[PDB]
Amino acid sequence: PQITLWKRPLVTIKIGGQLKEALLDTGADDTVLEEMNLPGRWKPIIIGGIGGFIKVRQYDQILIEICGHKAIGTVLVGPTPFNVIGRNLLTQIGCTLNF
Amino acid sequence: PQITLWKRPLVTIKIGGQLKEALLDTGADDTVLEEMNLPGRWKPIIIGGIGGFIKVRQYDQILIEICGHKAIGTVLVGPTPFNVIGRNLLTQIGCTLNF
Ligand SMILES: CC(C)CN(C[C@@H](O)[C@H](Cc1ccccc1)NC(=O)O[C@H]1CO[C@H]2OCC[C@H]21)S(=O)(=O)c1ccc(N)cc1
Repeated sequence: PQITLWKRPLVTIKIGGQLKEALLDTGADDTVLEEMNLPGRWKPIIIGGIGGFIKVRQYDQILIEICGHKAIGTVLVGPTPFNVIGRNLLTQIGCTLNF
Repeated sequence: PQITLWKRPLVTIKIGGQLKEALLDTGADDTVLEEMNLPGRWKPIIIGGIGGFIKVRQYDQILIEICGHKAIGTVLVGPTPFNVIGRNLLTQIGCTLNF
């Protein structure tokens, strides 16, 4: 699908059997999601943006279905105000910016 | 132009006669730029992000030429770690996400 940016580019994602909504965020290097449980080993890491930094748990090689498109990659879990799908996963589904 | 997301979608902007590089940030409602003089009036405001909030000065109806495309809209000026072109201006140049 093509998506215009008049409204927030929100899409439905399915991860770990859960349904959620997330931003297609071209300004995000990595994918950050609200608090939730995921499988495997995770390591504590810290990410930052506008306003400061937060503490998240890094899960690697996590399967996600972003608007029906599958991708496996790193997923950070922590107190983010919004679920954002970063470039690490946007690349996997072949998303591009066009103007 | 189409733009892949394997590297940060940086583009050159011309604003107030100055040249700068900025992110095409679909996750950003509005445009936020590093400190700089913007001829005209403004009002103090506060935007929030991943890990906190910053104090920025709001300028309205500011001309920016993004990657050769002209647009006029609100531009926030403050201690942002990076210059990001938000949806308020991305819509003006007809930017879309495609996958
Ligand atoms: C909080 C988000 C929903 C929206 N943000 C834009 C987002 O793309 C920022 C834009 C951004 C980019 C670089 C530095 C600061 C902010 N990136 C970000 O927070 O990503 C973090 C997770 O992945 C990592 O990638 C870099 C930062 C980390 S934001 O910076 O807070 C923002 C909010 C409001 C406006 N008008 C403009 C920008």
